[PDB]
Amino acid sequence: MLPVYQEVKPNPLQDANLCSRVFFWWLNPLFKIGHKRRLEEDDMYSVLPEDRSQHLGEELQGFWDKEVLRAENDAQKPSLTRAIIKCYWKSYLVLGIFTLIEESAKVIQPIFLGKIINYFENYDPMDSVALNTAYAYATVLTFCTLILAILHHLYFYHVQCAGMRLRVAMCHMIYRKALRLSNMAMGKTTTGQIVNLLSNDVNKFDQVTVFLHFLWAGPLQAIAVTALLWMEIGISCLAGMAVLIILLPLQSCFGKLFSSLRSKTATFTDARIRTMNEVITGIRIIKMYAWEKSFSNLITNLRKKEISKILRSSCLRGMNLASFFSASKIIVFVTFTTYVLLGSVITASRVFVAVTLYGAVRLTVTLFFPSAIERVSEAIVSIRRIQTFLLLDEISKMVHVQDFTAFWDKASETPTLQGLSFTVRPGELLAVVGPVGAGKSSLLSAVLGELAPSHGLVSVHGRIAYVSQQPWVFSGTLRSNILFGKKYEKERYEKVIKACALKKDLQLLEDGDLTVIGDRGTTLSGGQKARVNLARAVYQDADIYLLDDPLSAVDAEVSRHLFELCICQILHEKITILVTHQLQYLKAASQILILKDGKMVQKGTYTEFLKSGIDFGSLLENRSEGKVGFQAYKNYFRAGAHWIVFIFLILLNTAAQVAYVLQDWWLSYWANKQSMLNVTVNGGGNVTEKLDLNWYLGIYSGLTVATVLFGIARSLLVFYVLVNSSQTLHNKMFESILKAPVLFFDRNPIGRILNRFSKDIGHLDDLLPLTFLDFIQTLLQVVGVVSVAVAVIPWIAIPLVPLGIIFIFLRRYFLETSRDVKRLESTTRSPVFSHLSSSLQGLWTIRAYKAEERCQELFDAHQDLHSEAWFLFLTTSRWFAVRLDAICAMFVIIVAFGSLILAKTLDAGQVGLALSYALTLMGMFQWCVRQSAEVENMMISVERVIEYTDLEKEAPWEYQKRPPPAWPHEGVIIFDNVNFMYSPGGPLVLKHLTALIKSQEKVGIVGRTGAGKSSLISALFRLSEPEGKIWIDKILTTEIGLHDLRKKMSIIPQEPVLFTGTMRKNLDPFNEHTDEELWNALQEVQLKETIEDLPGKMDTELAESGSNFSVGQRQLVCLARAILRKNQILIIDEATANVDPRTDELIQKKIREKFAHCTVLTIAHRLNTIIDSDKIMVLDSGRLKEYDEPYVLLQNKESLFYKMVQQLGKAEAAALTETAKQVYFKRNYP
Repeated sequence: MLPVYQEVKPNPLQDANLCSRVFFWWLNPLFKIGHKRRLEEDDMYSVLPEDRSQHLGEELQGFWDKEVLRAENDAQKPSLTRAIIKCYWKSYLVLGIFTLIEESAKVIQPIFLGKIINYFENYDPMDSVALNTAYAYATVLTFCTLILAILHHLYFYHVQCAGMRLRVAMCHMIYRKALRLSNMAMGKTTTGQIVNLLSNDVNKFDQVTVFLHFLWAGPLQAIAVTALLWMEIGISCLAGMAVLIILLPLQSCFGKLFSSLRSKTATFTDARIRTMNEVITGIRIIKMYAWEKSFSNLITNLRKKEISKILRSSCLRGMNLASFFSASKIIVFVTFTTYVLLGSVITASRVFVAVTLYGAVRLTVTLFFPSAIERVSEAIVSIRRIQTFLLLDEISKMVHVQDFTAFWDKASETPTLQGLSFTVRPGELLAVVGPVGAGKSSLLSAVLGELAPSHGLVSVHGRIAYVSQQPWVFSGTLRSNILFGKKYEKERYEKVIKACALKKDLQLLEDGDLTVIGDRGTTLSGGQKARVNLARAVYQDADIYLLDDPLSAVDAEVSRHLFELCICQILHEKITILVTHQLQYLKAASQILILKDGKMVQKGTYTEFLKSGIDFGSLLENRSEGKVGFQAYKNYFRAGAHWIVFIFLILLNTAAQVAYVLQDWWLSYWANKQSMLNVTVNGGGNVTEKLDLNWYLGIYSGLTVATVLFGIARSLLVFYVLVNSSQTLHNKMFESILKAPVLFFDRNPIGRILNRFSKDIGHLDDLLPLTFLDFIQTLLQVVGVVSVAVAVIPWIAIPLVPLGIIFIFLRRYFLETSRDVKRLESTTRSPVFSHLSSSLQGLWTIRAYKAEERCQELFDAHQDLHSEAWFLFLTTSRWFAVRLDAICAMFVIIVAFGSLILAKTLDAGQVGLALSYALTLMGMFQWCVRQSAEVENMMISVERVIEYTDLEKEAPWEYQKRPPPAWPHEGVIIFDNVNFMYSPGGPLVLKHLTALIKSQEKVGIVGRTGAGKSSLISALFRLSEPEGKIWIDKILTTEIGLHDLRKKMSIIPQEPVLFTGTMRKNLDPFNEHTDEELWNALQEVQLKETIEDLPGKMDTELAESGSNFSVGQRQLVCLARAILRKNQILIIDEATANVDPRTDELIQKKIREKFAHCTVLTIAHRLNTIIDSDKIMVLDSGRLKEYDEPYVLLQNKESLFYKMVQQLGKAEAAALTETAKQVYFKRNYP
């Protein structure tokens, strides 16, 4: 067993100094390794000693127990939030200092910002003290900016680590509680609920803690900024705050309407997904019946009904995004309108201070406060659910019981066990026999201690062992699973692999027992899984042995062999509680137990039971490597929009960005003009040239409404174009799949296409447009900020190209490792849920061996691996974000220094606008980067959608040579050296066929299942194009598609499919027939009386897959459709597989009397289907060596037909022979 840690692993986080921990300078070797090669699971870093799952789980369980004791002492209900607070309040209260520090920094950041702009208003080139004060203010501003950019990310990393620790401890507590759940709790709760719990609810703890401190810091910063505005500009700040407050209910109603429309379109989305699943499940049947037209029509109707609500929700989302983007501009415009209308003056410093403060407050109130409230609500819901789950009912040599009265359900008055008495002695074997539901498993659980004895006593001696009915294998190698934690014994292993037939599994598996097999048993079938479970059970060498039907998944020979090799040879000196329903395994068992609904009448030896006269018979995915190519982006745009449309969209986005920039540009120009006029009227001026308020206010309002309309229009256009592109791609994929051959459906399973139609379409409809629009908006904002900084100071463009190159190289070098880290996290998250499901499905045998500590340690190791992956992901993201913020702070420093150096050629408004636009790059840059990353990650679905739109379609449905309304008249079949391949250039089975079918002659074809019948049904149905020359009605068949080829089909599959809808659609989707014809077709097959019970006897909504109907009823529905189609071809394939023999006789006589006027080609699945056939085709291994009348070929003794007539039974063969002679006489000599 390899340890969790080998010789000391490089984990510099434990030995990092302050400068290395705050700057994340310790992630260099990991990135250097991940850049040159691929990161595996062994290349990860171990978590901190305080980050282990065991310690956190134990401390949280102790805190929860203390809280429960305190609540019980005060007669109150126990709560989980109080325990969580009391446990993690020491590590969270100290985190509030960094939050307050960063909030105070963000608040004082515009103060020094305006202090810098204030230096240029009264600027004097002969003043050195003023220049020194401005330089000191700029230095303090850059110091605060760096403090923010570094400490905020450090605090984010710390909060993420704390949330990961909390989630790990919660998962540990839930796993510990799951191991102590009683029988009532296991009956009232399913494993799917716990799976969804650990999948969704515990994951909310990593997001609520991020915005947990924003519940008070948000309002604190808001009040501080409001006081600063009241001190700076005065009462004019009330209008902006009023608009910012009234924006909250508007956003709430917008989100409510968006959720309503999302549910409305998700209903139709689920309906269309179910319809597509039903279509793909029976795509062969659809291609046979040639019902592609009506199916495509209804699918397009559903797609349009869904896309209507999709476009509505997209329009509402675009309006919401435009309002969120223009909220700052609207607030600034209203505030400054109220400020100028009062009779004041406009200065650059106060204007830019107010603009920055309004932007910061809008961001905090519209991005942090609602998200924080939602995360807190989700965390409260998850905590309440976990607490309710933690409040379930917990559980508290000879074996004999007396008057054992136990109740599995106390609500039911009937007892499951009553008057039980049995004795086991060393040497005898107590075997329990009886019908199902008698209570064998109940007694087994009562012996183990699970079933609480309501009346009686429990007397068990020795160790406890149990074998569940379902084989339970946990994570790790098969050897570790068999050993169960004990020492590896040699002779025990050889005896258990020679007794229970495990040497076979050893010689067929990859590496014997050293194979690392995960959960779910994906590499082992049921029999070998039960055998390995029995091997693990017997390996423990316990005293008692409770096996519950482990020899049921093994054939009789091997089961009896393993039984006589292990049970009656090694388990003879130990205690064994045997329970089987077989009467042959009771020979060596000198004690047989019988039950009457859980009661004892008599117990004795098997011979004594034969003396009493008891009869047992009366009781019995090629992902894109790196960045997706430009072809996907080119096809995603041109399919839904034209070149002129893309040009107009680009021009609209450009005009919107230009207006957004020119708003602040005109504000700065107004401030500069006001300052100049003030100077010229107060600097010794005799004239009073007051600024025209009407002109400037009109221009400002026009620019505001223009940029608002531009944002709204560009958002609506982007959303509409992307929705239309997604709809066109979906329609193209659907039309390509409708015309794709069945060969494409044979390789790709139904689940794959279901995934393509569910996850890719939903992403392209809901998440991809919003993500792409957000990325475009943020990139345009960054471009506008850069353009403003360049226009103000033209010297910033020189150190800008190296900065961009460094940023691109850094992004590539980070993503090259982040992709592998995310892949590792994705492949390590699932084993946790797999181990949870495995431990929940086998809780009985887990609690039987009293080894729950081993399962707890395994779950702790899995959670530690998942936490290592999550910690690696968090550290990579934080290392990238810190570098991005450092680049942004360096750019801000360069801007602030070049603005102060070139003070003689820069006005106050220009430097103010530059330093205000530069301060918004922080956060916006990382948001743009993450949006581009999400776009590149969402673009893989576009390639998967396009991959299906360029599939090799089959022959077209209709050619220019249309068949006459009489063709085919008869349809004689002629074979001339035909073949069959699954695909052009594949395997070869069918070869050298020849035959002759007369006009309107009922013939039968017989083939051996697996050795001549598969190719038979594949060449008769012609699923894949067979390379051969077959002729129908003296004309070739490979001249038309599947429309005029298999429309004469009456398919009989293993499970007759039934499309969801009305009976009129299921029997005539094109409405080509009338109602009386439908009624006659229903009555001729004896289906009218069973359907007249429903109210809508003609137009009822049938359930999915025909749940209200039986397999015989669906077969009769198919026969009714066939007789209504009025065709001259009848096919039958394995009718007697899972049908009621009475219904088999009914459908047989029906097709005998009714279908007695056309050509019949019965594929002989059984020897009783070709009785009335005249010609018999005996295909063997794809070759037709026997083709003549049945009697002429039965005259041959060595003919395989006569042989396979015999093996079904001697009397059966004689009956077949005599009825064949009878029908031959009736057909020839009446």
